[PDB]
This record gives sequence, C-alpha cells and structure tokens, in this order.
Amino acid sequence: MNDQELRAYLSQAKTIAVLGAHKDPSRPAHYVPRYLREQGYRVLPVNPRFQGEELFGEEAVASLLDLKEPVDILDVFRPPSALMDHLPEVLALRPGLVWLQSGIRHPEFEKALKEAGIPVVADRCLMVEHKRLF
Repeated sequence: MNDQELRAYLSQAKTIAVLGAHKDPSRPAHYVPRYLREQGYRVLPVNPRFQGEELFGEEAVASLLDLKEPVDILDVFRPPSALMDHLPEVLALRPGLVWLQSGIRHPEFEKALKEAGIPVVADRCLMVEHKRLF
C-alpha cells in the first residue's frame, strides 16, 4: 500500500472506531481521535474503562461488538499483549482497515487479520499520517 492507496482509504473513511479510547486529553488515545473528529470523521470510542461515558460526542461502549454501524477504520491503541484476546472481535466486526498505533506491533495478530483478508497498517499514528497525506 502506497500513499495514493492509503489516501483512498482515509478520504473514504467515515467511521473510525477507537480501541482503547481515553478521556485524559494528555494521551494519544484521546487527542488523536479528537483530531480525527475535527476532520470530518465519526469516531466511535470503545473502552471498558470508560463505558457509558461520553467521548468525542459519543457514548463509550465496552466492546467492538457493541457498535451499531459498520467500521471503516479500527484505530487501535491497546498494547501488543492485549491484542490477541480481541482478535475474535475484530474478525467478527471485520472493519475495512485495522490501524495499529505507534509502538504497537504483533506478528500473529497481524497475520491472522491478513489471512482473513483485512488490510492492516501498524506502528503509525493516524493523526500524523492523516496530516502528512492531506
């Protein structure tokens, strides 16, 4: 995937689910999605730690399976050691593209996603890359 193709995914994306969404405005799990929301994206916060609480103008749900609409981009902020347990959720949800934030890689998780036919982008910040490309 090149910038040109990555642009087609970003510019086409409507919903961006944030796995690991945070409330503290100091963390990336919050300011990255916040930046995304201000760019015309409908970010859907997902985090058991803040379930029921409003974030980015939406109620935070505990699971990806709790989301109502399809997901264009799954922006992941959860650490590598917490990814395999969520694999079945991501496979079921089947987002158009799974995005692993900075400092997050997991060979197995990524392979499983690729084998399922789901595009993956890892160790990259969605805010930084969106800024770059557009």
